[PDB]
Amino acid sequence: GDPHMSKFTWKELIQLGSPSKAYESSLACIAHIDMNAFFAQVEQMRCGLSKEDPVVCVQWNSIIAVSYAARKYGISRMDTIQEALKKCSNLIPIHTAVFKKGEDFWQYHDGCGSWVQDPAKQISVEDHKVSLEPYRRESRKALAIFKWACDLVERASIDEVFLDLGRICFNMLMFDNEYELTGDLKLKDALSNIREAFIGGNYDINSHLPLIPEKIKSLKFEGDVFNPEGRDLITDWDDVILALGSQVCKGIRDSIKDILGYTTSCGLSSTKNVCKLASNYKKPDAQTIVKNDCLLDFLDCGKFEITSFWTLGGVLGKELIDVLDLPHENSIKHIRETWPDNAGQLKEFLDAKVKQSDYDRSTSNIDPLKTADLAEKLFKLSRGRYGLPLSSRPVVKSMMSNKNLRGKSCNSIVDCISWLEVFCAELTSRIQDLEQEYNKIVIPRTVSISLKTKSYEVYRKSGPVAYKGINFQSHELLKVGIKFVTDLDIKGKNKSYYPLTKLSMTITNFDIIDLQ
DNA sequence: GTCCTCCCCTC
DNA sequence: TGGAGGGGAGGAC
Ligand SMILES: Nc1ccn([C@H]2C[C@H](O)[C@@H](COP(=O)(O)OP(=O)(O)OP(=O)(O)O)O2)c(=O)n1
Ligand SMILES: [Mg+2]
Ligand SMILES: [Mg+2]
Repeated sequence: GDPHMSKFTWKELIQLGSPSKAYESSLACIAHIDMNAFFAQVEQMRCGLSKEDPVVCVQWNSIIAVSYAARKYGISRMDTIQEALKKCSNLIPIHTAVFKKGEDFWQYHDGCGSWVQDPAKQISVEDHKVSLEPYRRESRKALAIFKWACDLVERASIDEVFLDLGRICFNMLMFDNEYELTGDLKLKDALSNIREAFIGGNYDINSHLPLIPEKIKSLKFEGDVFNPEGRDLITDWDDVILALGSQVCKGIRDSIKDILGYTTSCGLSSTKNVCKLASNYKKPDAQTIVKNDCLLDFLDCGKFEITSFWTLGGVLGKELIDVLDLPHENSIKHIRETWPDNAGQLKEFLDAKVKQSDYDRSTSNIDPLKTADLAEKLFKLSRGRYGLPLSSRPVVKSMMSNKNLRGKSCNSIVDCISWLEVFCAELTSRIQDLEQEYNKIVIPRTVSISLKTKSYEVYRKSGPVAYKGINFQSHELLKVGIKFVTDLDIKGKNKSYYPLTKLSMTITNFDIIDLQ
């Protein structure tokens, strides 16, 4: 009993086979996979260049992605192209594709940009908008590969996915009769006791698993195991599952590399939040694995603060630093040691801060009715044990077309509508591509126009768009756009308004119809 | 009841 | 940065 048995139960293991519940198991095996230098790799592949070519993706005068080759010269995202040229004589800057105002398609103008001397080879900010479609297209191809490999994939941003490897790990653990640990030892023989129990079917779901067999310690992790204290690699079933998951994840990443050409970095752990930190730890082309017994070593390595966690990077994180009196460094360890035993300790502390007459609820981002959830979230995050589910997203949720405007390039309603015509062409084209690619009817329901005046004042309007089929979709979007921009022009009467500094159209709500 | 506006989160 | 995109609160309707 107890230290004579695993820390984990049959329930926790069997849960890995449930897509709805696998994430809440302490045995969960989550991967976060992030494309290295994504937009720069897309341009590299498009132009038939190699990983040794110092490519940068350029948007107007800013570098928005830097190849690992260019990084060797000290080039950083948001360098200007001129600053980058001073660091690397052999630099290959490639401008994003663009739409020209007055046209209804996008294209690349290779050999063109602000760095080019020839005045015939400029891509003027007055006259063009960006197309990110080449990057979106490649993102969707990658998504298709991830979903072919794994039954639960969350697209987290244009170049990131989370994978729940629970079913793959479980199935391998229990059923894989071919996997070799050594030249003399198969996985099936190493795990003969647990497989016998499982097939025998005689276990109690609430009973602890047996201690791991010595023979499973021959199982190898694939990738970089984060382990500065030199802890034993395989000591319980979580380590077994994680090691199996590292083997599978390398195979998935190799499929991405072989089919599309892209290198990835990857984080492997029992939770999404730790995976995301681990994927960014080592780049390019690496997989960082964070064992449960190494979570505190990792979180406390000095790279991370509580604000490093998803949702805590902005004003709520800053409020929590003030409310919880967190230090400027080693805040994660501080949270852990100050409320060491349970989340109720932290909840009690929060409730007192919040119940004070002088706490301003109208400006706070803390919900005083939800302090139990906040306390548990902070308690578990500080220990690397906050498990969030993965969501499989619809084909699309929202779609935006945006132009930040310089000079007088939008100086009247005539100019606004000219830009709306580009937005409507772009959005309709994106919708048609999704319909073809996923065999759906994709129907915009709501549109929002947002703009900024010369004084940077925001004006916005949203409402319904009618549907008449794909062949009338651009027209239906433009009808609403024109309506909204003229309405806002009236609202701006006698106020600082033209020339605008920004105009955007967003389809904020879609209906998606499946076809047989 | 849902819709519109404004705001906060991320890459 | 610009140009995305995800998500939710709460008063308007
Ligand atoms: N503020 C940002 C951040 C990123 N991107 C784009 C360019 C990136 O290539 C892509 C993915 O973002 P990442 O943060 O993953 O950065 P990279 O993939 O470029 O580099 P890394 O190898 O560090 O992941 O999104 C952008 O347009 N604006
Ligand atoms: Mg990336
Ligand atoms: Mg990213």
